[PDB]
Amino acid sequence: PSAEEFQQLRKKYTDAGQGHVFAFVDELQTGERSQLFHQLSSFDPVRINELADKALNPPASLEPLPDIATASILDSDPKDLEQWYEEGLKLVAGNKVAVVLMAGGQTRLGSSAPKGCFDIGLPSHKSLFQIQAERIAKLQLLAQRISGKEAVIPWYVMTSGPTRKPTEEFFEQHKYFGLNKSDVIIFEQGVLPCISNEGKILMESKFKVAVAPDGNGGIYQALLTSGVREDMRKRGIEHIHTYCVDNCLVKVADPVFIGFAASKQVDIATKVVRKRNATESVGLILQKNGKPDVVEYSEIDKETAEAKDPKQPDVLKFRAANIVNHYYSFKFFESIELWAHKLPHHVARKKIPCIKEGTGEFFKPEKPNGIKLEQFVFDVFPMTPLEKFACIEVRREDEFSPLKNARGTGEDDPDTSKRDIMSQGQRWIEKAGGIVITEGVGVEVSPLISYGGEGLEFLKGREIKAPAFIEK
Ligand SMILES: CC(=O)N[C@H]1[C@@H](OP(=O)(O)O)O[C@H](CO)[C@@H](O)[C@@H]1O
Ligand SMILES: N[C@@H](CC(=O)O)c1cccs1
Ligand SMILES: N#Cc1cccc(N)c1
Ligand SMILES: [Mg+2]
Repeated sequence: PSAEEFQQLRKKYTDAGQGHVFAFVDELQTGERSQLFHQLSSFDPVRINELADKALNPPASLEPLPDIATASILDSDPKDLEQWYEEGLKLVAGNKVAVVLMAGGQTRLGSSAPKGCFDIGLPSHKSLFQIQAERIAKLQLLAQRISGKEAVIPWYVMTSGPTRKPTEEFFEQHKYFGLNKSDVIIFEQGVLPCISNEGKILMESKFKVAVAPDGNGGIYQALLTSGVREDMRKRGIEHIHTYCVDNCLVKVADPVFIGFAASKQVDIATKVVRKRNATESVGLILQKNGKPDVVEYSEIDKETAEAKDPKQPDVLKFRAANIVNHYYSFKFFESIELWAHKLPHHVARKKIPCIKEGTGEFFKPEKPNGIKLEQFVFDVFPMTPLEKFACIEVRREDEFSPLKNARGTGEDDPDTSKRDIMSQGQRWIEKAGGIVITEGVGVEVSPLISYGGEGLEFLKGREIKAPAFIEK
Protein backbone atom coordinates (compact mmCIF):
# COMPACT_ATOMS: atom_id res chain seq x y z
CA PRO A 1 0.00 0.00 0.00
CA SER A 2 2.69 2.55 0.89
CA ALA A 3 4.98 3.84 -1.86
CA GLU A 4 7.85 3.04 0.51
CA GLU A 5 6.78 -0.61 0.63
CA PHE A 6 5.79 -0.87 -3.04
CA GLN A 7 9.12 0.59 -4.16
CA GLN A 8 11.17 -1.77 -1.96
CA LEU A 9 9.42 -4.78 -3.50
CA ARG A 10 9.88 -3.35 -6.98
CA LYS A 11 13.60 -2.99 -6.26
CA LYS A 12 13.87 -6.61 -5.05
CA TYR A 13 12.15 -7.98 -8.17
CA THR A 14 13.87 -5.63 -10.63
CA ASP A 15 17.28 -6.39 -9.09
CA ALA A 16 16.42 -10.09 -9.51
CA GLY A 17 15.77 -9.65 -13.22
CA GLN A 18 12.01 -9.94 -12.71
CA GLY A 19 11.07 -6.28 -13.16
CA HIS A 20 8.65 -7.01 -16.01
CA VAL A 21 5.96 -8.03 -13.50
CA PHE A 22 5.58 -4.29 -12.82
CA ALA A 23 5.21 -3.52 -16.53
CA PHE A 24 1.51 -2.60 -16.31
CA VAL A 25 1.12 -1.12 -12.82
CA ASP A 26 0.01 2.24 -14.25
CA GLU A 27 -2.99 0.63 -15.98
CA LEU A 28 -3.97 -0.89 -12.61
CA GLN A 29 -6.84 -0.05 -10.30
CA THR A 30 -5.79 0.21 -6.66
CA GLY A 31 -7.30 -3.21 -5.93
CA GLU A 32 -5.47 -4.96 -8.75
CA ARG A 33 -2.39 -3.12 -7.45
CA SER A 34 -2.63 -4.45 -3.91
CA GLN A 35 -3.32 -7.92 -5.32
CA LEU A 36 -0.13 -7.79 -7.40
CA PHE A 37 1.74 -6.41 -4.39
CA HIS A 38 0.67 -9.05 -1.88
CA GLN A 39 1.10 -11.95 -4.29
CA LEU A 40 4.61 -10.70 -5.21
CA SER A 41 5.43 -10.24 -1.51
CA SER A 42 4.64 -13.94 -0.97
CA PHE A 43 7.51 -15.05 -3.24
CA ASP A 44 11.25 -14.44 -2.87
CA PRO A 45 12.41 -13.56 -6.42
CA VAL A 46 15.93 -14.75 -5.65
CA ARG A 47 14.50 -18.07 -4.50
CA ILE A 48 12.46 -18.11 -7.72
CA ASN A 49 15.65 -17.51 -9.73
CA GLU A 50 17.32 -20.40 -7.87
CA LEU A 51 14.41 -22.77 -8.63
CA ALA A 52 14.33 -21.64 -12.27
CA ASP A 53 18.09 -21.94 -12.76
CA LYS A 54 18.14 -25.49 -11.38
CA ALA A 55 15.09 -26.46 -13.47
CA LEU A 56 16.30 -24.84 -16.71
CA ASN A 57 20.06 -25.57 -16.44
CA PRO A 58 20.23 -28.65 -14.21
CA PRO A 59 23.60 -30.20 -13.28
CA ALA A 60 23.27 -44.14 -10.42
CA SER A 61 22.73 -47.70 -9.17
CA LEU A 62 19.22 -49.18 -9.49
CA GLU A 63 18.03 -52.54 -8.16
CA PRO A 64 14.78 -54.05 -6.88
CA LEU A 65 14.03 -53.64 -3.20
CA PRO A 66 15.71 -56.32 -1.04
CA ASP A 67 13.33 -58.99 0.19
CA ILE A 68 13.97 -57.84 3.76
CA ALA A 69 12.07 -54.65 2.89
CA THR A 70 9.21 -56.32 0.95
CA ALA A 71 6.07 -58.34 1.65
CA SER A 72 3.06 -59.52 -0.34
CA ILE A 73 -0.56 -60.10 0.60
CA LEU A 74 -0.47 -62.68 -2.19
CA ASP A 75 1.83 -64.99 -0.22
CA SER A 76 1.90 -63.80 3.38
CA ASP A 77 1.30 -66.42 6.04
CA PRO A 78 -2.48 -66.36 6.64
CA LYS A 79 -1.70 -66.12 10.37
CA ASP A 80 0.20 -62.89 9.71
CA LEU A 81 -2.69 -61.53 7.63
CA GLU A 82 -5.10 -62.18 10.49
CA GLN A 83 -2.74 -60.75 13.11
CA TRP A 84 -2.08 -57.64 10.99
CA TYR A 85 -5.79 -57.15 10.33
CA GLU A 86 -6.66 -57.46 14.03
CA GLU A 87 -3.84 -55.18 15.18
CA GLY A 88 -4.80 -52.62 12.52
CA LEU A 89 -8.40 -52.65 13.77
CA LYS A 90 -7.19 -52.25 17.35
CA LEU A 91 -5.24 -49.16 16.33
CA VAL A 92 -8.38 -47.77 14.70
CA ALA A 93 -10.33 -48.62 17.86
CA GLY A 94 -7.75 -46.79 19.96
CA ASN A 95 -8.35 -43.62 17.87
CA LYS A 96 -4.73 -43.55 16.70
CA VAL A 97 -5.28 -43.79 12.92
CA ALA A 98 -5.64 -40.69 10.73
CA VAL A 99 -6.24 -40.43 6.98
CA VAL A 100 -4.80 -37.75 4.68
CA LEU A 101 -6.59 -37.63 1.33
CA MET A 102 -4.59 -36.12 -1.55
CA ALA A 103 -7.20 -34.34 -3.67
CA GLY A 104 -5.46 -31.27 -5.07
CA GLY A 105 -5.42 -32.40 -8.70
CA GLN A 106 -7.49 -30.51 -11.29
CA THR A 107 -6.45 -32.64 -16.09
CA ARG A 108 -6.56 -35.77 -18.28
CA LEU A 109 -10.24 -36.01 -17.28
CA GLY A 110 -11.71 -32.76 -18.68
CA SER A 111 -14.12 -32.30 -15.76
CA SER A 112 -14.73 -28.86 -14.27
CA ALA A 113 -15.22 -30.15 -10.71
CA PRO A 114 -12.69 -31.73 -8.34
CA LYS A 115 -11.89 -35.29 -9.35
CA GLY A 116 -13.37 -36.59 -6.07
CA CYS A 117 -16.86 -35.38 -7.05
CA PHE A 118 -16.89 -37.47 -10.23
CA ASP A 119 -19.79 -39.91 -10.66
CA ILE A 120 -18.33 -42.95 -12.41
CA GLY A 121 -21.85 -44.10 -13.23
CA LEU A 122 -22.48 -46.65 -10.51
CA PRO A 123 -26.15 -47.53 -9.81
CA SER A 124 -25.84 -45.45 -6.63
CA HIS A 125 -24.26 -42.54 -8.56
CA LYS A 126 -22.00 -42.06 -5.55
CA SER A 127 -18.93 -39.88 -6.00
CA LEU A 128 -15.40 -41.04 -5.27
CA PHE A 129 -15.45 -38.82 -2.18
CA GLN A 130 -18.61 -40.44 -0.87
CA ILE A 131 -17.42 -44.02 -1.45
CA GLN A 132 -14.22 -43.12 0.40
CA ALA A 133 -16.07 -41.51 3.32
CA GLU A 134 -18.27 -44.61 3.60
CA ARG A 135 -15.24 -46.89 3.90
CA ILE A 136 -14.17 -44.63 6.75
CA ALA A 137 -17.65 -44.90 8.29
CA LYS A 138 -17.66 -48.68 7.90
CA LEU A 139 -14.14 -49.12 9.28
CA GLN A 140 -15.05 -47.10 12.38
CA LEU A 141 -18.03 -49.47 12.84
CA LEU A 142 -15.98 -52.67 12.41
CA ALA A 143 -13.48 -51.37 14.98
CA GLN A 144 -16.27 -50.72 17.50
CA ARG A 145 -17.20 -54.39 17.11
CA ILE A 146 -13.89 -55.21 18.88
CA SER A 147 -14.06 -52.49 21.54
CA GLY A 148 -17.69 -51.64 22.24
CA LYS A 149 -16.61 -47.99 22.03
CA GLU A 150 -16.76 -45.27 19.38
CA ALA A 151 -13.82 -45.31 16.97
CA VAL A 152 -12.73 -42.13 15.13
CA ILE A 153 -10.56 -41.91 12.01
CA PRO A 154 -10.02 -38.18 11.33
CA TRP A 155 -10.19 -37.36 7.61
CA TYR A 156 -7.74 -34.64 6.50
CA VAL A 157 -8.57 -33.62 2.91
CA MET A 158 -5.77 -31.83 1.04
CA THR A 159 -7.04 -29.65 -1.78
CA SER A 160 -5.49 -27.05 -4.04
CA GLY A 161 -6.46 -23.47 -4.81
CA PRO A 162 -8.33 -24.75 -7.87
CA THR A 163 -10.26 -27.46 -5.96
CA ARG A 164 -10.56 -26.18 -2.38
CA LYS A 165 -13.79 -24.16 -2.53
CA PRO A 166 -15.81 -26.64 -4.67
CA THR A 167 -14.62 -29.51 -2.48
CA GLU A 168 -15.83 -27.78 0.68
CA GLU A 169 -19.23 -26.96 -0.86
CA PHE A 170 -19.58 -30.55 -2.09
CA PHE A 171 -18.85 -31.99 1.35
CA GLU A 172 -21.25 -29.52 2.96
CA GLN A 173 -24.03 -30.26 0.47
CA HIS A 174 -23.70 -33.97 1.29
CA LYS A 175 -23.50 -33.25 5.03
CA TYR A 176 -20.01 -34.80 5.06
CA PHE A 177 -21.42 -38.15 3.86
CA GLY A 178 -22.64 -38.95 7.36
CA LEU A 179 -19.35 -38.44 9.12
CA ASN A 180 -19.06 -35.88 11.89
CA LYS A 181 -18.15 -32.48 10.44
CA SER A 182 -15.73 -31.99 13.36
CA ASP A 183 -13.68 -35.03 12.24
CA VAL A 184 -13.27 -33.96 8.59
CA ILE A 185 -10.79 -31.14 7.88
CA ILE A 186 -10.29 -29.61 4.44
CA PHE A 187 -6.97 -27.85 3.94
CA GLU A 188 -4.93 -26.57 1.04
CA GLN A 189 -1.48 -27.23 -0.36
CA GLY A 190 0.62 -24.26 -1.53
CA VAL A 191 1.77 -23.00 -4.93
CA LEU A 192 4.84 -22.11 -6.95
CA PRO A 193 4.95 -19.54 -9.76
CA CYS A 194 5.02 -20.81 -13.31
CA ILE A 195 8.32 -19.99 -15.06
CA SER A 196 8.94 -19.20 -18.73
CA ASN A 197 11.54 -21.02 -20.81
CA GLU A 198 13.84 -18.01 -20.26
CA GLY A 199 13.45 -18.04 -16.48
CA LYS A 200 10.92 -15.21 -16.20
CA ILE A 201 7.90 -15.17 -13.92
CA LEU A 202 4.81 -15.66 -16.08
CA MET A 203 1.94 -13.20 -15.69
CA GLU A 204 -1.61 -14.51 -15.83
CA SER A 205 -3.16 -11.03 -15.95
CA LYS A 206 -1.57 -7.59 -15.83
CA PHE A 207 -1.95 -7.84 -12.02
CA LYS A 208 -1.60 -11.58 -11.22
CA VAL A 209 1.34 -13.97 -11.41
CA ALA A 210 0.60 -17.37 -12.94
CA VAL A 211 1.03 -20.01 -10.21
CA ALA A 212 0.27 -23.71 -9.92
CA PRO A 213 -0.15 -26.22 -7.06
CA ASP A 214 3.24 -27.39 -5.81
CA GLY A 215 2.67 -31.14 -6.35
CA ASN A 216 1.46 -33.76 -3.93
CA GLY A 217 4.88 -33.53 -2.28
CA GLY A 218 3.58 -30.22 -0.97
CA ILE A 219 1.55 -32.29 1.54
CA TYR A 220 4.31 -32.11 4.18
CA GLN A 221 4.73 -28.34 4.36
CA ALA A 222 0.93 -28.06 4.09
CA LEU A 223 0.55 -30.32 7.15
CA LEU A 224 2.40 -27.71 9.21
CA THR A 225 1.05 -24.35 8.09
CA SER A 226 -2.56 -25.62 7.93
CA GLY A 227 -2.42 -26.91 11.50
CA VAL A 228 -3.26 -30.52 10.60
CA ARG A 229 -0.15 -31.96 12.23
CA GLU A 230 -1.01 -30.04 15.40
CA ASP A 231 -4.56 -31.40 15.27
CA MET A 232 -3.22 -34.93 14.81
CA ARG A 233 -0.99 -34.43 17.84
CA LYS A 234 -3.97 -33.21 19.86
CA ARG A 235 -5.99 -36.29 18.86
CA GLY A 236 -3.12 -38.59 19.88
CA ILE A 237 -2.70 -39.87 16.32
CA GLU A 238 0.21 -42.25 15.81
CA HIS A 239 -0.46 -43.81 12.36
CA ILE A 240 -1.42 -42.02 9.11
CA HIS A 241 -2.69 -43.46 5.84
CA THR A 242 -2.20 -41.19 2.81
CA TYR A 243 -3.65 -41.95 -0.58
CA CYS A 244 -4.72 -40.46 -3.93
CA VAL A 245 -8.37 -39.38 -4.54
CA ASP A 246 -8.61 -40.98 -8.00
CA ASN A 247 -8.50 -44.69 -7.00
CA CYS A 248 -12.07 -45.94 -6.63
CA LEU A 249 -10.87 -49.20 -5.04
CA VAL A 250 -8.74 -47.50 -2.36
CA LYS A 251 -9.00 -49.41 0.93
CA VAL A 252 -9.09 -46.32 3.12
CA ALA A 253 -7.19 -46.78 6.38
CA ASP A 254 -6.79 -50.47 5.45
CA PRO A 255 -6.44 -52.40 8.75
CA VAL A 256 -4.11 -55.00 7.27
CA PHE A 257 -1.81 -52.29 5.86
CA ILE A 258 -1.78 -50.37 9.14
CA GLY A 259 -1.28 -53.47 11.31
CA PHE A 260 1.48 -54.64 8.98
CA ALA A 261 3.41 -51.36 9.17
CA ALA A 262 2.89 -50.78 12.89
CA SER A 263 4.05 -54.30 13.75
CA LYS A 264 7.15 -53.91 11.60
CA GLN A 265 7.60 -50.54 13.33
CA VAL A 266 8.52 -48.69 10.12
CA ASP A 267 8.59 -44.94 9.64
CA ILE A 268 7.10 -45.46 6.19
CA ALA A 269 5.30 -48.20 4.29
CA THR A 270 3.82 -48.12 0.80
CA LYS A 271 1.64 -50.36 -1.39
CA VAL A 272 2.46 -51.64 -4.87
CA VAL A 273 0.84 -53.84 -7.48
CA ARG A 274 2.49 -55.76 -10.30
CA LYS A 275 3.12 -53.35 -13.18
CA ARG A 276 0.72 -54.21 -15.99
CA ASN A 277 3.28 -53.62 -18.79
CA ALA A 278 6.38 -51.63 -19.63
CA THR A 279 4.57 -48.39 -20.60
CA GLU A 280 2.13 -48.11 -17.68
CA SER A 281 2.07 -44.56 -16.28
CA VAL A 282 3.17 -45.50 -12.76
CA GLY A 283 6.20 -44.80 -10.62
CA LEU A 284 8.36 -47.84 -9.91
CA ILE A 285 9.38 -48.56 -6.32
CA LEU A 286 12.95 -49.85 -6.12
CA GLN A 287 16.35 -49.52 -4.44
CA LYS A 288 18.44 -46.55 -5.58
CA ASN A 289 21.96 -46.07 -4.19
CA GLY A 290 21.05 -48.54 -1.45
CA LYS A 291 17.95 -46.58 -0.36
CA PRO A 292 14.20 -46.99 -0.99
CA ASP A 293 13.17 -44.84 -3.90
CA VAL A 294 10.65 -44.23 -6.71
CA VAL A 295 11.41 -43.45 -10.36
CA GLU A 296 8.39 -41.67 -11.81
CA TYR A 297 7.09 -42.85 -15.18
CA SER A 298 7.81 -39.40 -16.65
CA GLU A 299 11.48 -39.57 -15.69
CA ILE A 300 12.48 -43.20 -16.29
CA ASP A 301 14.60 -44.21 -19.28
CA LYS A 302 13.25 -46.59 -21.89
CA GLU A 303 16.10 -48.99 -21.12
CA THR A 304 15.14 -49.10 -17.44
CA ALA A 305 11.42 -49.55 -18.14
CA GLU A 306 12.14 -52.54 -20.43
CA ALA A 307 14.88 -54.31 -18.45
CA LYS A 308 14.08 -57.98 -17.81
CA ASP A 309 14.56 -60.38 -14.91
CA PRO A 310 17.35 -62.81 -15.86
CA LYS A 311 15.70 -66.20 -15.37
CA GLN A 312 12.37 -64.71 -16.55
CA PRO A 313 12.99 -63.07 -19.95
CA ASP A 314 9.36 -61.99 -20.40
CA VAL A 315 9.02 -60.26 -17.01
CA LEU A 316 10.09 -56.73 -16.19
CA LYS A 317 13.03 -56.29 -13.83
CA PHE A 318 11.28 -53.32 -12.20
CA ARG A 319 7.58 -54.04 -11.80
CA ALA A 320 6.66 -52.70 -8.32
CA ALA A 321 4.08 -50.14 -9.46
CA ASN A 322 3.35 -47.31 -6.99
CA ILE A 323 -0.37 -47.07 -6.21
CA VAL A 324 -0.02 -43.99 -3.97
CA ASN A 325 -1.02 -45.69 -0.71
CA HIS A 326 1.42 -44.64 1.98
CA TYR A 327 1.79 -45.23 5.72
CA TYR A 328 3.56 -42.86 8.12
CA SER A 329 4.28 -42.96 11.80
CA PHE A 330 3.39 -39.75 13.57
CA LYS A 331 7.00 -39.58 14.77
CA PHE A 332 8.04 -39.14 11.14
CA PHE A 333 5.65 -36.19 10.58
CA GLU A 334 7.14 -34.64 13.70
CA SER A 335 10.42 -34.20 11.76
CA ILE A 336 8.96 -32.37 8.72
CA GLU A 337 10.70 -29.05 9.48
CA LEU A 338 14.15 -30.66 9.21
CA TRP A 339 13.76 -31.89 5.64
CA ALA A 340 10.77 -30.29 3.90
CA HIS A 341 13.24 -28.06 2.04
CA LYS A 342 15.31 -31.03 0.78
CA LEU A 343 12.47 -32.20 -1.47
CA PRO A 344 13.44 -31.91 -5.17
CA HIS A 345 11.41 -29.92 -7.67
CA HIS A 346 10.32 -32.00 -10.66
CA VAL A 347 9.88 -30.09 -13.92
CA ALA A 348 7.14 -30.34 -16.55
CA ARG A 349 7.04 -28.35 -19.79
CA LYS A 350 3.64 -26.67 -20.10
CA LYS A 351 1.58 -24.38 -22.30
CA ILE A 352 0.70 -21.62 -19.82
CA PRO A 353 -1.60 -18.85 -21.13
CA CYS A 354 -0.16 -15.50 -20.12
CA ILE A 355 0.44 -11.86 -20.99
CA LYS A 356 3.16 -11.14 -23.54
CA GLU A 357 5.82 -9.11 -21.74
CA GLY A 358 5.88 -6.50 -24.49
CA THR A 359 2.40 -5.67 -25.76
CA GLY A 360 0.46 -7.24 -22.89
CA GLU A 361 -2.06 -9.16 -25.00
CA PHE A 362 -3.35 -12.25 -23.19
CA PHE A 363 -2.59 -15.21 -25.45
CA LYS A 364 -2.69 -19.02 -25.50
CA PRO A 365 0.75 -20.35 -26.50
CA GLU A 366 1.27 -22.54 -29.55
CA LYS A 367 4.22 -24.60 -28.20
CA PRO A 368 5.20 -25.17 -24.53
CA ASN A 369 6.33 -21.74 -23.32
CA GLY A 370 7.30 -22.48 -19.72
CA ILE A 371 7.53 -24.97 -16.88
CA LYS A 372 5.67 -26.07 -13.77
CA LEU A 373 7.46 -27.32 -10.64
CA GLU A 374 6.18 -30.13 -8.40
CA GLN A 375 7.52 -31.90 -5.34
CA PHE A 376 6.54 -35.59 -5.12
CA VAL A 377 5.10 -37.24 -1.98
CA PHE A 378 7.39 -40.27 -2.30
CA ASP A 379 10.66 -38.29 -2.43
CA VAL A 380 10.85 -38.83 1.34
CA PHE A 381 11.53 -42.54 0.67
CA PRO A 382 15.34 -42.10 0.24
CA MET A 383 15.39 -40.20 3.53
CA THR A 384 14.28 -43.45 5.23
CA PRO A 385 16.58 -46.39 5.99
CA LEU A 386 15.63 -49.72 4.46
CA GLU A 387 15.11 -51.12 7.97
CA LYS A 388 12.44 -48.45 8.58
CA PHE A 389 10.68 -48.90 5.23
CA ALA A 390 8.20 -51.55 4.04
CA CYS A 391 6.80 -52.23 0.58
CA ILE A 392 3.83 -54.63 0.40
CA GLU A 393 2.30 -56.00 -2.79
CA VAL A 394 -1.50 -56.01 -3.06
CA ARG A 395 -4.01 -57.19 -5.67
CA ARG A 396 -4.76 -54.66 -8.40
CA GLU A 397 -8.32 -56.00 -8.94
CA ASP A 398 -9.15 -55.32 -5.26
CA GLU A 399 -6.99 -52.27 -4.53
CA PHE A 400 -6.05 -50.22 -7.63
CA SER A 401 -8.46 -48.79 -10.22
CA PRO A 402 -7.42 -45.21 -10.96
CA LEU A 403 -9.54 -42.53 -12.66
CA LYS A 404 -7.04 -40.77 -14.95
CA ASN A 405 -8.87 -40.30 -18.28
CA ALA A 406 -12.26 -39.28 -19.65
CA ARG A 407 -15.13 -41.62 -20.49
CA GLY A 408 -14.35 -43.30 -23.80
CA THR A 409 -10.59 -43.64 -23.34
CA GLY A 410 -10.75 -47.37 -22.65
CA GLU A 411 -8.35 -47.55 -19.70
CA ASP A 412 -8.08 -45.92 -16.26
CA ASP A 413 -11.35 -44.06 -16.92
CA PRO A 414 -14.93 -44.00 -15.51
CA ASP A 415 -15.92 -47.21 -17.30
CA THR A 416 -12.98 -49.31 -16.12
CA SER A 417 -13.49 -47.78 -12.67
CA LYS A 418 -17.21 -48.73 -12.49
CA ARG A 419 -16.49 -52.16 -13.96
CA ASP A 420 -13.78 -52.82 -11.35
CA ILE A 421 -15.98 -51.86 -8.39
CA MET A 422 -18.85 -53.99 -9.66
CA SER A 423 -16.65 -56.97 -10.55
CA GLN A 424 -15.37 -56.70 -7.00
CA GLY A 425 -18.88 -56.65 -5.57
CA GLN A 426 -19.93 -59.76 -7.47
CA ARG A 427 -16.73 -61.55 -6.39
CA TRP A 428 -17.44 -60.71 -2.75
CA ILE A 429 -21.06 -61.91 -2.90
CA GLU A 430 -20.19 -65.16 -4.69
CA LYS A 431 -17.55 -66.00 -2.08
CA ALA A 432 -20.15 -65.33 0.62
CA GLY A 433 -22.56 -67.77 -1.08
CA GLY A 434 -24.68 -65.48 -3.26
CA ILE A 435 -25.52 -66.11 -6.91
CA VAL A 436 -25.31 -63.38 -9.56
CA ILE A 437 -27.38 -64.02 -12.69
CA THR A 438 -26.13 -61.83 -15.55
CA GLU A 439 -28.28 -61.27 -18.64
CA GLY A 440 -26.34 -58.53 -20.45
CA VAL A 441 -22.67 -56.31 -15.31
CA GLY A 442 -21.50 -57.09 -11.76
CA VAL A 443 -22.89 -55.79 -8.48
CA GLU A 444 -22.20 -52.59 -6.55
CA VAL A 445 -21.82 -53.36 -2.83
CA SER A 446 -22.08 -50.29 -0.64
CA PRO A 447 -19.12 -49.76 1.71
CA LEU A 448 -21.69 -49.39 4.50
CA ILE A 449 -22.68 -53.01 3.82
CA SER A 450 -19.14 -54.35 3.40
CA TYR A 451 -15.72 -52.71 3.78
CA GLY A 452 -13.79 -55.51 2.11
CA GLY A 453 -16.08 -58.50 1.56
CA GLU A 454 -17.22 -59.22 5.13
CA GLY A 455 -20.78 -59.13 6.41
CA LEU A 456 -22.33 -60.55 3.26
CA GLU A 457 -23.65 -63.82 4.78
CA PHE A 458 -27.24 -62.52 4.56
CA LEU A 459 -26.96 -63.11 0.79
CA LYS A 460 -26.00 -66.79 1.07
CA GLY A 461 -28.11 -68.88 -1.30
CA ARG A 462 -29.85 -65.75 -2.64
CA GLU A 463 -29.83 -64.93 -6.36
CA ILE A 464 -28.97 -61.42 -7.55
CA LYS A 465 -29.82 -59.98 -10.97
CA ALA A 466 -26.89 -57.94 -12.27
CA PRO A 467 -26.57 -55.03 -12.43
CA ALA A 468 -27.56 -54.60 -8.76
CA PHE A 469 -26.91 -52.26 -5.83
CA ILE A 470 -26.66 -53.58 -2.25
CA GLU A 471 -27.27 -50.89 0.38
CA LYS A 472 -28.49 -50.53 3.96
C1 LIG B 1 3.92 -37.95 -7.51
C2 LIG B 1 2.99 -39.16 -7.59
O1 LIG B 1 2.31 -39.44 -6.65
N1 LIG B 1 2.95 -39.96 -8.80
C3 LIG B 1 2.05 -41.11 -8.82
C4 LIG B 1 0.73 -40.75 -9.52
O2 LIG B 1 1.05 -40.45 -10.83
P1 LIG B 1 0.21 -39.27 -11.60
O3 LIG B 1 1.04 -38.36 -12.40
O4 LIG B 1 -0.44 -38.38 -10.64
O5 LIG B 1 -0.84 -39.79 -12.45
O6 LIG B 1 -0.16 -41.85 -9.54
C5 LIG B 1 0.30 -43.07 -10.06
C6 LIG B 1 -0.74 -44.17 -9.74
O7 LIG B 1 -1.96 -43.95 -10.40
C7 LIG B 1 1.63 -43.41 -9.39
O8 LIG B 1 2.15 -44.60 -9.93
C8 LIG B 1 2.63 -42.26 -9.62
O9 LIG B 1 3.90 -42.62 -9.13
N1 LIG C 1 3.07 -34.77 -11.98
C1 LIG C 1 3.30 -34.09 -13.25
C2 LIG C 1 2.13 -33.15 -13.51
C3 LIG C 1 2.13 -32.61 -14.93
O1 LIG C 1 2.92 -33.10 -15.79
O2 LIG C 1 1.35 -31.67 -15.24
C4 LIG C 1 4.64 -33.34 -13.20
C5 LIG C 1 5.91 -33.89 -13.38
C6 LIG C 1 6.97 -33.01 -13.26
C7 LIG C 1 6.63 -31.70 -12.99
S1 LIG C 1 4.90 -31.66 -12.89
N1 LIG D 1 11.21 -40.57 12.34
C1 LIG D 1 11.97 -39.92 11.83
C2 LIG D 1 13.00 -39.05 11.14
C3 LIG D 1 13.52 -37.96 11.81
C4 LIG D 1 14.46 -37.15 11.19
C5 LIG D 1 14.88 -37.44 9.90
C6 LIG D 1 14.36 -38.53 9.23
N2 LIG D 1 14.83 -38.82 7.88
C7 LIG D 1 13.42 -39.35 9.85
MG1 LIG E 1 9.63 -60.11 1.10
